[PDB]
Amino acid sequence: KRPRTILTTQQRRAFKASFEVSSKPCRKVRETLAAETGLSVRVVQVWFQNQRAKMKKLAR
DNA sequence: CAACACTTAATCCAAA
DNA sequence: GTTTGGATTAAGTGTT
Repeated sequence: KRPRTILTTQQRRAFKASFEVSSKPCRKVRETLAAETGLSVRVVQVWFQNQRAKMKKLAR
């Protein structure tokens, strides 16, 4: 395994913000989010994946 | 169709 | 001695 991630507020601010606009960001966006936050692209993809399921279950 | 790309639902697993 | 979410795995779908 690889070590798991922890986020700056400024970084989470960034992710939470972009999710406000598309729940399903395309790759060229994910790419920008990586550069912005200094993170890997995969992390971006899974954070969106995880916050998506979080919401589908609340609306049950 | 070949050849990859991406989602979804469920789960593992460690940090909080 | 519970709650939160990040990462992983095995099902799907979608794009080109």
